[PDB]
Amino acid sequence: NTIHEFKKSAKTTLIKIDPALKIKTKKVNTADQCANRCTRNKGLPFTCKAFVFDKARKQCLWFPFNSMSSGVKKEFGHEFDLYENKDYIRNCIIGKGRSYKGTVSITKSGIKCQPWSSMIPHEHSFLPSSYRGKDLQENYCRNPRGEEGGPWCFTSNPEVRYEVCDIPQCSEV
Amino acid sequence: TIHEFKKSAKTTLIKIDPALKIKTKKVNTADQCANRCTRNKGLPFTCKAFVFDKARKQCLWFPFNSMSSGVKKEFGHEFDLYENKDYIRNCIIGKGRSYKGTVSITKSGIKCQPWSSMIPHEHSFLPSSYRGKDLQENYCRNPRGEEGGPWCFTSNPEVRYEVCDIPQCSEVE
Repeated sequence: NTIHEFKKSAKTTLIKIDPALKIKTKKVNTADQCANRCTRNKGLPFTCKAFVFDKARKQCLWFPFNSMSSGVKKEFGHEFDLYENKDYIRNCIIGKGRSYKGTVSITKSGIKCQPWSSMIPHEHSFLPSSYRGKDLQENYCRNPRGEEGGPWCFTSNPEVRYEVCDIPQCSEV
Repeated sequence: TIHEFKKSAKTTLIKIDPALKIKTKKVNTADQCANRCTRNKGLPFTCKAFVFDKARKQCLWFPFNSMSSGVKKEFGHEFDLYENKDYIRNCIIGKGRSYKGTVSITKSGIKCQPWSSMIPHEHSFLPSSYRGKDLQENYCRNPRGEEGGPWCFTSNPEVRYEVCDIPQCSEVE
């Protein structure tokens, strides 16, 4: 049982710009069936990097690409949930990590991050809506303003307003 | 929760930088270390790896893994090292000589044959002669650091070997 291991984006699917890209679809009962088949990669003619579960058409769509792939666009739909395989979400930071999209959600001293959508325990102005493109989803460590210090979060310790998260540089020699 | 880690058998880590935090505790099973590490509860740092000392039944949790500076790998038959996937670089630089992630499915979606197995393919890439190259389990690897990037022998008899589809670190923003 693996659905909890994917990065979820609600009300979202992906569309192919380039018509050469593969897609596999199958009518299914539940989203965890899409997850199981992706994790296990059984009967997929490609490496499964993400999948969509269509609650209206009751299908899985498995993709050899994700929301960050070139030639793919997001599409909004109430019926769709998107799930991206963490192994294909870059888990290291380039520069200050403005483009960080990973799912680390704990600060350097081990504090679970506060959700961006919450004002508890800390009140703040980094509402997701004011920062489209910065993926201020859930409680992920982010660096929305591209600041020296790298990805950070408001902290769920009322004593510690915010702290940096300890995410490794992809390449530093 | 133990599945979220890559295991290196007979391996522990030692801090050369004595400032780096550690936390230990007698436990019953390696599963219980993994649980605490994933949940990160009551750890005054971000947990990236732990060692289970199978002799003393003790966990050692760490804010570093084998790729970190200030630390050194070591053989030792009572130890197992478990590294949290989120801190093992999951993109490659060029030919990917140094790729140590856990992707074990080929471009066309085929489960890799373990480096240790000779079914369905016999070969001369036994772990022993490629020391340091991490030819363990059925992970995509580039032991000889050659053009083409990481690959594996395939569980499909029809298909001896195939490259893996691991993204370049430069692929995305």
